[PDB]
Amino acid sequence: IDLGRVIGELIDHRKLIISITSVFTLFAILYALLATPIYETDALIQIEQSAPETALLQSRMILGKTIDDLNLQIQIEQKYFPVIGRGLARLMGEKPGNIDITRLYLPDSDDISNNTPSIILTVKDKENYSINSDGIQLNGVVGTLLNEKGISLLVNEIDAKPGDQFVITQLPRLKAISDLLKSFSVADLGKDTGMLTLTLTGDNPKRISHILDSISQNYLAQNIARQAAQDAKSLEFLNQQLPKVRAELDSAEDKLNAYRKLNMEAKSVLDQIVNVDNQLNELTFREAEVSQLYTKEHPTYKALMEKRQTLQEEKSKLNKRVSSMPSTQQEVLRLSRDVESGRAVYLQLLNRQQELNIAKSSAIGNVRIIDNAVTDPNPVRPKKTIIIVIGVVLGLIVSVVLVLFQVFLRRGIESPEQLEEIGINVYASIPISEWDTLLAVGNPADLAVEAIRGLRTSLHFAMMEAKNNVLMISGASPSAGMTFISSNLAATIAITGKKVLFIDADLRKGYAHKMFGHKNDKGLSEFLSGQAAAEMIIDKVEGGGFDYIGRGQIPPNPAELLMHPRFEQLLNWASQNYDLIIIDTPPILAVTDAAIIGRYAGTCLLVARFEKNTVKEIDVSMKRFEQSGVVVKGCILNGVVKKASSYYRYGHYHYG
Amino acid sequence: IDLGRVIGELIDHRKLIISITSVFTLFAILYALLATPIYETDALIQIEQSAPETALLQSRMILGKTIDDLNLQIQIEQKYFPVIGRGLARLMGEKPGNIDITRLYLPDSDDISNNTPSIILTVKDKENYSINSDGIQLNGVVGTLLNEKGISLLVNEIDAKPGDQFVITQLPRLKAISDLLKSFSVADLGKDTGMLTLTLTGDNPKRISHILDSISQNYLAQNIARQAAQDAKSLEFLNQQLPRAVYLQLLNRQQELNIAKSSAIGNVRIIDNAVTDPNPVRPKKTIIIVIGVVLGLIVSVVLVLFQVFLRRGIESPEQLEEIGINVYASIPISEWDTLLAVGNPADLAVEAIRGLRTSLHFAMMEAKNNVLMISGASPSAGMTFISSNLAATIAITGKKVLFIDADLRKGYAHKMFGHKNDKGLSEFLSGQAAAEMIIDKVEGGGFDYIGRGQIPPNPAELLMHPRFEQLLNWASQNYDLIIIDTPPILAVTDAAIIGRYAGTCLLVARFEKNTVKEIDVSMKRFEQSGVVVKGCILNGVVKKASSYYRYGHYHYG
Ligand SMILES: Nc1ncnc2c1ncn2[C@@H]1O[C@H](COP(=O)(O)OP(=O)(O)O)[C@@H](O)[C@H]1O
Ligand SMILES: Nc1ncnc2c1ncn2[C@@H]1O[C@H](COP(=O)(O)OP(=O)(O)O)[C@@H](O)[C@H]1O
Ligand SMILES: [Mg+2]
Ligand SMILES: [Mg+2]
Repeated sequence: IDLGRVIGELIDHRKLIISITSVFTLFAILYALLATPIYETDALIQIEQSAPETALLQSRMILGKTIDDLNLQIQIEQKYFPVIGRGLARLMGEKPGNIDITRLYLPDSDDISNNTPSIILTVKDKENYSINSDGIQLNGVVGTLLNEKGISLLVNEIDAKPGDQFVITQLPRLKAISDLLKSFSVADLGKDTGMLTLTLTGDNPKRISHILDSISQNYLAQNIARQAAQDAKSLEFLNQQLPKVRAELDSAEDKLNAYRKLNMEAKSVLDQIVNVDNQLNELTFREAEVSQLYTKEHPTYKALMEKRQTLQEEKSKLNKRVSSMPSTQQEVLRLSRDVESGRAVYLQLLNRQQELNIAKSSAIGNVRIIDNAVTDPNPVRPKKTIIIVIGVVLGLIVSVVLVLFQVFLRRGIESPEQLEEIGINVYASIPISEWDTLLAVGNPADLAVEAIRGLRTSLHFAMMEAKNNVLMISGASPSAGMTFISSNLAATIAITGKKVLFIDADLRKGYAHKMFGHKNDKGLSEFLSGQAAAEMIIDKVEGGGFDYIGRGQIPPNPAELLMHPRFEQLLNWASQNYDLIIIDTPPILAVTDAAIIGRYAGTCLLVARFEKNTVKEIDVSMKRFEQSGVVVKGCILNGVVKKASSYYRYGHYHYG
Repeated sequence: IDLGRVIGELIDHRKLIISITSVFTLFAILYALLATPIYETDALIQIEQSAPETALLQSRMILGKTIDDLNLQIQIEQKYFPVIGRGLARLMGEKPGNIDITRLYLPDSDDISNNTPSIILTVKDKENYSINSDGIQLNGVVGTLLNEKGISLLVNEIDAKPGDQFVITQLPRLKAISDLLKSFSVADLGKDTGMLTLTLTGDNPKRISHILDSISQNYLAQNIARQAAQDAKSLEFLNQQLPRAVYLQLLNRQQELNIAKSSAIGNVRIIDNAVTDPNPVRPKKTIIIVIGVVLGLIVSVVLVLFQVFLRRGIESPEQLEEIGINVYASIPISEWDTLLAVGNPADLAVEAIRGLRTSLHFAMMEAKNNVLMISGASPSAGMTFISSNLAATIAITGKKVLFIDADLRKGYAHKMFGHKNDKGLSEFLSGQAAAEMIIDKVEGGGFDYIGRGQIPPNPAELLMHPRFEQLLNWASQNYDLIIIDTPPILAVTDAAIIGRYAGTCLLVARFEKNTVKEIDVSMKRFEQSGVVVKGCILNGVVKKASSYYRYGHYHYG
């Protein structure tokens, strides 16, 4: 191949190329403009090693401590119904809403799969709101806590417009730890120094900085505990307190065994209290530790008793509910409470004993925060430019390969050279006429009619020394242009003052009578079957100037009629009253009518359609005519259009 | 391919090559002369390690301290409307202005995007100025501080000419830290030495040196505070432990801790305070210009090679003669509504046409009659030009010539000869005229002609009338030569109808427009209609250095 071919093919398929590339680039643009941006924050820590510190920072202990501090197990998502509502809302300048939640406890359905309970909160105003878990509508108010139907909720400072909806999920603690750990990274950045670089990525530019600050504070507090833990009495306090609790736990277990040897509400309110007790105990430890390493007027410490206030209020409401259930199940719950309270505290103290050991045996005495966490205002993802470039390049690659397949899979004719290589004379090339009437009469100045005049002058020289004045037009496949060519050629030969007869011998799908204006009675069939004479079948074209014979009524045995000798009698009679006779026939590959007629025709031409037919089809038609004893003079290419890749140039342009 | 061909192609396209390369080089010059210069300053620090000190130097605490000290959060820009105003103003040697601002507070609009409040200050004199936020015009004066509409401002020492405008931005502290960081670099250069090279690049040759000095001072004063502290912690502990030999022992230890606190010089030492290299490091003008010139050359050469491989027109008669087509002449462009063979009888094109005339005088013997038909493949190839001038030159030799304009669709011969447009060829063929009212005399010629007449609606069908052959037979007895001009053969079929009665037929191929394919198709289409084409005439030739086919198209006399 050569570059001229490929350039021509590209120019010809430019519309497809442009469409595909535009679609791919549009998809890339929309993706890069709708993807939620991802911000990144960092901090710098000074270590007085650093590999065990790297391992310890990403441990479940410290991250879990941070989550318990910041209530990261409460997931809040602004609701947009489509997969693109969020992006457009950001683009429209709409301010994303947020709600501050300080207490959430769902009834914890805890089925086989959905371990994460979730509810939907709809904003009604700046004060009240609606809540639905499974369609059950409840109304709540900012400020006052809600304790209904095994659902505990505390909403503060709703910042949104009315009508907004938010999904509230209570995801499990380990899930929150895993989510935090996925997006959190630690590095040394020097491979030897006491410098640690902490990095965190997330979609909220403020939340991630707060989280990273909390992580740094927790780690520093853990190491600063080391220096003060050796002389601390908490070690001896825990060493003595733990055996006492275990006996209480064991005694609680033993009592529970004696009473044993399932009310839904009673079980739920039991879970209500146990959750409250857990938060109260851990907060009590947290308040102690914060009071030691921080001050009371610190906002963190101010947060502590406020949450402690809420927990006591929730417990008070729970006990009032417990006061309302019958004592029969109350005894079971009180036994159930103590066992779980014992287990929870025993678990809590075991960590406390473990954590206190963690402080003491720490080789790195001094840990310093050089740079507190800040967030880079430029999002790190998505990287818009690379996405757009990849989209454009992908569009170009797929367009080019698609064009190469379409080029390599075409087999139709493209230029008369393909036919002339085989040894077939092409007598004309007719272009597509963009214009049920004769073209050679409606628009005599059309390009196609000019090409047909060229064909007329070719024939006037070819059809000399022919055995008679009968010309047959046929073709390989239907809808190639046989009737079009034949009728228009008849018109153009008629306008020069010669008597022309057009015979529509397509006894299967002929419609020439429609295109000429007709008296459909007494066509060719009626003559061939013997029930008409030769004079009632000939009609005059109105806008033409030549006579015609229509097919007539469709017979059931077309090919058998054409073999009757009356057909040759008709041709011999007509050949003395007309200067030219043009016969239209069905395709030769489909049926055999053309080969029957061709015995009586002095000249025979095939019509090959430009892009549809193949060289093989035309060769096969040539040979099939040969076998039946019909000599084909040549071919006529029809329906040509301008192709830049052709590099073969017709005169199909207006001159006048 | 060979070297001669490519050299010729470059010689021929030299105009395009020079134009493209010069444009690229001009843009390179403009960029290298208008880009804002960037200066670079450096300093050298000695470390008494060196891996964590790099990270501590680029920390937000030290850079933030520097920014707070030198107020890097007040950004001042001289205003030039275009992306080239600053560069041009520098080129005329105009001194940029500067303003000292020591206190600034904007209302902090802080919308979703524009977190950076800004104002525009227009200097009116050495003392007063106008301030606009969003059209809110205020007047301020150097010295007195301003607090109006939630804007606090203090300007000192305006150094500019009146009428200048300055954009004043109060960017957030973190943005200033990031901006400082991106232009600040630290390297070790020894991988073990206590040597650190600090580098800072910026547009102001003095401001960057001040900033780097401030950074070094902050880092150094921070470092000694670390060593002094651990001594100070030890000194504080000993003082707090004071309750007589032990009493003197602690006092002596206290003095040792006092002297160790004051003798601060420690791990960090400033070898070289920052200085600025006066030659800007960017833009690197020479490499920019070299890249521009090379890019121009490469794109020009690729464009020329592209055009060469996509060229398809005829270039020399050898291309036609390979196929087996006799080329009887080659006519060049005549750079000179009149017959060329009369206006400028000594033109080069008329010389080539005389060569064609002598070729014909030998080709047209043994022709069945004395009729010559000139046709072509595509329109505006030169058929009318060639036919008319050939008639003129053959007429000046004393032979009777008849010129027929059988282009019944767009023939304009009557215009070019001076006309009585009535009774053309159409009127004769349709039967509404006789053979004698149609023949007209050319004034500056010497031959008769027949114009087309009125454009008919059925040109090709008229030409089939036997009256046309009657006219030719009659005229062939009263003239020595008959020339017939015809429409192209690819467009319409008129030429192939006419060619039945012509003894000789020639094609005209236009030099670069037509290709060999059209000429071959035209020959074959003439053959199918029973018309034998004698040969071809190449028209419109111009000099190509790449040709290596070389004509007699030069003056001799
Ligand atoms: N060059 C052409 N320009 C415009 N229409 C054409 C051309 N060739 C064929 N056609 C139209 O396409 C249709 C199929 O051609 P037709 O000859 O009637 O069928 P068939 O070849 O099977 O006998 C017809 O409507 C015809 O008018
Ligand atoms: N070698 C030439 N030098 C100068 N002008 C030419 C030359 N060949 C053709 N032309 C001019 O360019 C125009 C196109 O030629 P023309 O013969 O009129 O078209 P056509 O061949 O279709 O009849 C004409 O105006 C002609 O005078
Ligand atoms: Mg048909
Ligand atoms: Mg002309």
